[PDB]
Amino acid sequence: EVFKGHNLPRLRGAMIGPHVTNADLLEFGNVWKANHIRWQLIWNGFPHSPADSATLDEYRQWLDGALKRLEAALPVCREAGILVTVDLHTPPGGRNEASECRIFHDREFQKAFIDIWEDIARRFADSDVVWGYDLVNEPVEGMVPDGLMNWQRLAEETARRVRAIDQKHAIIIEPAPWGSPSSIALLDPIDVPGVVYSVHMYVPHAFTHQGVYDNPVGIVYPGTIDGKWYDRNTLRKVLEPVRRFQEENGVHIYIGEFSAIRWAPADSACQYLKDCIEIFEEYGWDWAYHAFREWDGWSVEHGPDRNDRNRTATPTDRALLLRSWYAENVKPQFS
Repeated sequence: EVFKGHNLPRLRGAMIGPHVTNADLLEFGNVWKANHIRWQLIWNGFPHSPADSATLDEYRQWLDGALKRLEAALPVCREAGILVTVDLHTPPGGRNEASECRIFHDREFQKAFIDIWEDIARRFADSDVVWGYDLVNEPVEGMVPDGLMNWQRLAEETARRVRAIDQKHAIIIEPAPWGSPSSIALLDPIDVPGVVYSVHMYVPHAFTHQGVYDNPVGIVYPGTIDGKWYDRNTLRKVLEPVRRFQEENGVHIYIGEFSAIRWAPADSACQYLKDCIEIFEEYGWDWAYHAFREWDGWSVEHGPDRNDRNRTATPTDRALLLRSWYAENVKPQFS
């Protein structure tokens, strides 16, 4: 009775990078047994991008090329037995210095967001490979000027417009700010059919992003982190608002991203991923691991040493964990 927008027991897969090859996709679906990818429409980087200073014309040209490749990859995903999340990872206008989206600050970019989503929905309305439309990656509002919509309202309006065009696909809404688990309590369920809610799981940052940016390394999990005990029970507490939202509203949950950096000490990253997945599975949440063949920091084909960028000779524990879960997947059946 709860809307998922697919007829499988569960979607389990990964984020891919924008330069993913057809061979990569076929391997991931047919050999790794993933039944799902999140396709990031990303302009170089996140949270900072050339989009941040690009004109709307420049942005639309970039996005046109990104969509062209997505469109060409869908037949490959069909052959690989993969359903696709279309993620607008870099929205029109990009973000200011504080990583706040211009779609909340500028009338032109706010209007463009809606217009662009109408075009994407029109393009993919009939696709049986597309599962859902993740309207914007990790929205961050900052101050919203009088006369512009905040995320609650913009998500509602954009979802209405997409649903007018597309009678089949899930509309995937992440809470603001940051698509964080804690942010889901700030979102009211939107009054549009066929909506799925999504968060990203990287809590605690000090652990999952150790040795990224200027975060120190050597942070063990389980263990004391940010002065607090972290284990599977702590992760359950982090995700409790999401579980509450799911149960109280009778809605489906999708984890669009989760990870731990590969060079976390010992088996820390593997245990974090295991604990995350176990919780997601208990609650019946679909999920995408971040990421398959993207930045090697998040790669399960790369090893424990931050200074070694080479693939490992033999499977990592993280790769074996993911494949043990993908082995439970049912493949989509296409006409």
